Amino acid sequence: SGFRKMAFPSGKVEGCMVQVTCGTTTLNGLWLDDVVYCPRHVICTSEDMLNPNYEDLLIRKSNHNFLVQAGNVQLRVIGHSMQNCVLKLKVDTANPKTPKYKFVRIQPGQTFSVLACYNGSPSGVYQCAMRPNFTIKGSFLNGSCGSVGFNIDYDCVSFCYMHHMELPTGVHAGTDLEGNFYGPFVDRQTAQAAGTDTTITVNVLAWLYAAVINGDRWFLNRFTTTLNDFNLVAMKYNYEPLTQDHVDILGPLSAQTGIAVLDMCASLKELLQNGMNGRTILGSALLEDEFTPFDVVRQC
Amino acid sequence: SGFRKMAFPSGKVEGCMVQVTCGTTTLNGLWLDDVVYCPRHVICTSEDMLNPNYEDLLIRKSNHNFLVQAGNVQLRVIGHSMQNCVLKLKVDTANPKTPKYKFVRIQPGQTFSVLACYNGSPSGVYQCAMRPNFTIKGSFLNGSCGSVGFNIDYDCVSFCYMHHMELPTGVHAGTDLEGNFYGPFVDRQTAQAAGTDTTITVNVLAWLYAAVINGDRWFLNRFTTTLNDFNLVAMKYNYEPLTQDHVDILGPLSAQTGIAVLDMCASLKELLQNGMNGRTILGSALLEDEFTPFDVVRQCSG
Ligand SMILES: *C(=N)N1Cc2cc(F)ccc2OCCCN(C(=O)COc2ccc(Cl)cc2Cl)[C@@H](Cc2ccccc2)C(=O)N1C
Ligand SMILES: *C(=N)N1Cc2cc(F)ccc2OCCCN(C(=O)COc2ccc(Cl)cc2Cl)[C@@H](Cc2ccccc2)C(=O)N1C
Ligand SMILES: [Cl-]
Ligand SMILES: [Cl-]
Repeated sequence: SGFRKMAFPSGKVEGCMVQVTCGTTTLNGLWLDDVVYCPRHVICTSEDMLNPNYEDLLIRKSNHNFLVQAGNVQLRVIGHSMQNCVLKLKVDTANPKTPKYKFVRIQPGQTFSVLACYNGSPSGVYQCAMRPNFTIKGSFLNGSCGSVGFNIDYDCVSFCYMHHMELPTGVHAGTDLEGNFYGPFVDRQTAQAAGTDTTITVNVLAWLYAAVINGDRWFLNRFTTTLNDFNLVAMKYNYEPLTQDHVDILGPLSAQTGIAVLDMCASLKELLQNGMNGRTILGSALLEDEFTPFDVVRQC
Repeated sequence: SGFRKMAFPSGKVEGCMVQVTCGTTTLNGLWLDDVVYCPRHVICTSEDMLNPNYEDLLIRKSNHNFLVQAGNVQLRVIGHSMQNCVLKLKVDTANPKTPKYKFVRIQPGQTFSVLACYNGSPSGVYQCAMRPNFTIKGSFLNGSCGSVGFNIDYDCVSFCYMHHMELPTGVHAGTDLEGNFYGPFVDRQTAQAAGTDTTITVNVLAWLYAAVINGDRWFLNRFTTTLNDFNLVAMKYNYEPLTQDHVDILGPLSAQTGIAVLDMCASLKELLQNGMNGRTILGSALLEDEFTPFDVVRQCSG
């Protein structure tokens, strides 16, 4: 029993983290097979950063301008290219610790583990949700760029995020492993801000199921609701609308507990309309939205 | 920037987890050098757990009754002994992935990372505090006994917890890696309950500093207070008392922020009397007490 914001075991990713230095920048790289992936802004000087021409800059670099250090070993760079905002450094040695892996692009609302690293050295692990506004609320210090987010499928690591950017507001943005940003952000130090964030409604529901599974049920009620009535209320609190896809995804929790999705939606509808009254759920005074339906199943 | 409940990277522990079976029980063992540590209650049937005589039961087991599997390779057990409430199984092979480690006993209020496992397979990692009642609020499923808690000090893994028990309350109890329980719990299936918990005051203040470092500062107040003053209020609210030792360990945070510890205690006293008024701190509507001062320094410095 019990319920925790739990990350995936990070050992398979720790074995892939290396230190990448170009010019005056040191940050993290992800060594898989014979390639090291890292943010392409590593090739910029802090003056270049407002309007860098990355193609022109990369052409002007040589392999020997990149220092890749695997703990205590120095990896010879023998090629380099760009895919969108990700720099790919070909090295002369395959990483023997390379796990089975996939590159995946996730959707807002989905969660993943972040291995925060500093100058190639793993520092800590935590669970993140991709917010509806395409940011994450992470924890990073200098040298953390190139840290990655991942999920694990039994044996296979799905890499879904690489850390690039901290906005002046303190929110974090980054790319998938194809170098495409999540959200409308660009890797230039121009004025940028994230859209209005919203609550991940399907995750709140999932967590309410986790609460029932743990015996917490003061918030249940005799009412059921329609998806349109629920969504009219949700929009008034900046909650994402619920779709029938969300309802299906909740299906397993609905069966495991005997509480229909739209019966549980009425519980959330009531909590939003009337509030919590200084009661808590799974130890929280606020509604939690960083557990997907799958996270709750996995843990419960 | 940012602030998260972050665990230590778990890879050094993942390489030590193995599966242990005895009789009708499968759970986890910790494979270090040529010994596998696991809960002694692995030798018990459900009926034994009503009143187990561990010494009699262990006598009657042979090395071949212990099936230890490291991934898909089986390890030969060559001796077994009991150390308090943990079994030590001697195997014929040293673990090649043994990290630099030590065994340590922590104090309530201290935090550690938990690598939750299922029958030898790492499943997830999260950060816990040892509560003042010597329980931990964990997340475990069947086959999770023998999962361990740990901290990492640069290269060195400090093992501090092994999971044994889930209380009717849904909270968790276990031992250090020497086999001694944290708290007044026993590995017998008898009525047990977690005593009164309390809030870890020095940790709450650590988190208020984290919040200041991250821009949240509405709760900073004009006022200021003394230790005895604050400790009076604290106890009325089931907050642990604040010692001059706690003031010292907050010293780095106070020095980095320019807010004296007793100044911040004034803010905490106000929050306790007046609540947050629908405001939040670091996105919490409640006061968080599972970050130690070291945790904040580590994550908000390096
Ligand atoms: C990654 N290693 N880092 C360093 C770092 C770490 C940290 F915890 C906080 C900030 C920080 O970098 C400081 C500035 C560089 N930076 C940014 O993302 C800053 O971005 C912006 C700042 C100001 C304004 Cl007006 C707009 C923006 Cl977008 C990145 C590199 C980068 C810069 C600009 C765009 C994209 C990436 C960075 O080095 N980091 C986060
Ligand atoms: C560890 N592998 N497990 C299994 C397990 C996992 C889980 F997520 C939830 C329960 C559970 O164990 C079921 C019962 C065995 N158990 C207990 O801790 C139960 O403890 C108690 C039950 C009833 C009463 Cl009145 C008091 C207690 Cl404390 C342990 C083994 C154990 C039994 C009894 C005392 C201490 C340890 C167990 O196998 N586990 C948690
Ligand atoms: Cl809260
Ligand atoms: Cl024997």
